[PDB]
Amino acid sequence: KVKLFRASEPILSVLMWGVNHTINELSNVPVPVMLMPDDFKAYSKIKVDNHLFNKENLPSRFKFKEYCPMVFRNLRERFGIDDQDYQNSVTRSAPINTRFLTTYDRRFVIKTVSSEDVAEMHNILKKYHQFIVECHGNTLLPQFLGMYRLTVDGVETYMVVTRNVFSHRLTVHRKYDLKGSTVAREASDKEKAKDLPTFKDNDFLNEGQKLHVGEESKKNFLEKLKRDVEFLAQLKIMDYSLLVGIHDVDRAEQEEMEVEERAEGPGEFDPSVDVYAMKSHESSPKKEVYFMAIIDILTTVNPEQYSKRFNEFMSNILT
Amino acid sequence: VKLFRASEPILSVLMWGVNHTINELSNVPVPVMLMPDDFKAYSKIKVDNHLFNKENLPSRFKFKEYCPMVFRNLRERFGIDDQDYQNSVTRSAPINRFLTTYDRRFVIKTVSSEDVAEMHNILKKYHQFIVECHGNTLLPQFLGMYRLTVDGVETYMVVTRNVFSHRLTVHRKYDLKVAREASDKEKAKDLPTFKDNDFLNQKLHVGEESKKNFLEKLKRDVEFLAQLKIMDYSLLVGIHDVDRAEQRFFGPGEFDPSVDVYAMKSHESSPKKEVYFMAIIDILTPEQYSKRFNEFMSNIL
Ligand SMILES: Nc1ncnc2c1ncn2[C@@H]1O[C@H](COP(=O)(O)OP(=O)(O)NP(=O)(O)O)[C@@H](O)[C@H]1O
Repeated sequence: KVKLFRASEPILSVLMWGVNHTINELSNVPVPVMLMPDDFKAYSKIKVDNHLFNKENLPSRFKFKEYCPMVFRNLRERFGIDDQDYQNSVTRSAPINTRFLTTYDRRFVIKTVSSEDVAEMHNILKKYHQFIVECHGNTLLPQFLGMYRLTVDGVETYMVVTRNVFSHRLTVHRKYDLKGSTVAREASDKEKAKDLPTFKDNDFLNEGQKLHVGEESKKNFLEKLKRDVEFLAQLKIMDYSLLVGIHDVDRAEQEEMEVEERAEGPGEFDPSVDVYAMKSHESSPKKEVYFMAIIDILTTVNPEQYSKRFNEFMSNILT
Repeated sequence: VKLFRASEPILSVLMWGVNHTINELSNVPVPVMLMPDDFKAYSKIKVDNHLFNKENLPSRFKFKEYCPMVFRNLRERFGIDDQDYQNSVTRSAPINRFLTTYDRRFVIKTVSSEDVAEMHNILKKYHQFIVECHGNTLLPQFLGMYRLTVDGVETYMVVTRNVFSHRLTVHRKYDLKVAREASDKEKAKDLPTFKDNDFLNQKLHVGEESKKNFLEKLKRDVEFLAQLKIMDYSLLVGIHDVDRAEQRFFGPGEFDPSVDVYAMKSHESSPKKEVYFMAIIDILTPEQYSKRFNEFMSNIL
């Protein structure tokens, strides 16, 4: 049952160590009836200075800092995530990939951020938590599960953990980053020649792509979108995108059969897990699954105007 | 949930620290052998919490464990499971600097910085002695050694196995090592610590059988100690009186010899039915004291 924290780079193993440590300590801390103001200004810090001990995978010397752990544990709770599960998917095997990682099981995403981002998080955290609670966790917004600072070789590195917009099991065959903004966003020649290019607004437009999801899902989604984007506007926030992943069910059935031949449900998902996933309309051309969420909310137009244009472009995304 | 509630914050840090280091060790593989770096090694962690988890721990403190691999191995060679050790330190606060765990299994002794230096000077030879005697000794069993920093002051502690039983009440105590005895001011205490001249003037008979094993062990121990130029140590004797204890259920004079490692049953030819505990203590602060000590303690049984 041991945990070597073996990882490709020393700061990944420090990440694993720190998530493991803080989740254990938290397991020793009772679960409060309510959050109090200073939970939003709180942190935990540890400094480790080992010597000739346990240095197969961890560095002898490192620091780990968790921000407002009572508040992020609460957020995890409101997002339907068990702390044991979170810990396990960070620490049971190395995350794989400023920098962008995924837990080995693709449940969670770990993004390196800047000092300034950490500041943005602190000043919006109370209002964001209040938002999450009055919308019961039903939001296209990023679900923030934890925020850390690692110190390795005297270098500080800030990280935010977030739920994967995409499914942990269904393959993403196409993806767009949409802002709806006035001036042209097409994907690059370098990006378009990549394996899974992140396409942009005008790519989506000039592909003629529509997204048929049918009425009840369309309404749920658009209502989430209105509430979220007005929340962001009132926080005076701009330049966020909607991330759109497309999964082709037929294509994945063929991919799976090809790997299973080389060994010599289908297009169905757990909405409790793949929380941004929607199946295509019962009368849709190709059986598809989409994943749509807002991203990059940390860091001509004003934020109210950003809200308006974003909501219009995303509502016309889908029939 | 393991709230580290304790009389002093230093005991809260000790509980937190043992918990933390044993859990971390459960993630460190048991090596095929100890290596020389293990005898020069330590772990250190500094905690700085701001408005978080302040309910029983200090927000700021430090914890250092000397030579964790060596002491985990000694724990194994003394037949002590790490989870059990952890449980005896962490599950409830130790109690009365000299403490025992709440279950009285282990003693926690506050210790000088020079003692820590003497421990690092004797530890490697002491480990190989524990090896060569397959862990049956009367020497103190060192289970772990820690430096705690709370409120800016350092505090060094050694954890050792209790000489007395963790269940059976001990009635008479003797600290036997120039004549010394107990003092009228110490005499007005609950369980007196009596010395060797008080004893000589607590009549111990264990039979012809156990005496042989016991004194083979003692001679081996104090020969090694003399070879270490260690002197001025004690043999600690405790006497539990069954009939007095009388005046589902454990039995009177009932003990687990795997737990109460030093216990020793009465002989028949003994005026009262007792159980006695014996072990060498206080070896951290010459040959003449090897010979005189051996002679005395054997003519005590
Ligand atoms: N070189 C350093 N060594 C030690 N601590 C440091 C160092 N640099 C920064 N810190 C601390 O680490 C914090 C984290 O960085 P920062 O991104 O500014 O957080 P913050 O937004 O100012 N926190 P908050 O006031 O709750 O919003 C800094 O504010 C300092 O408290």
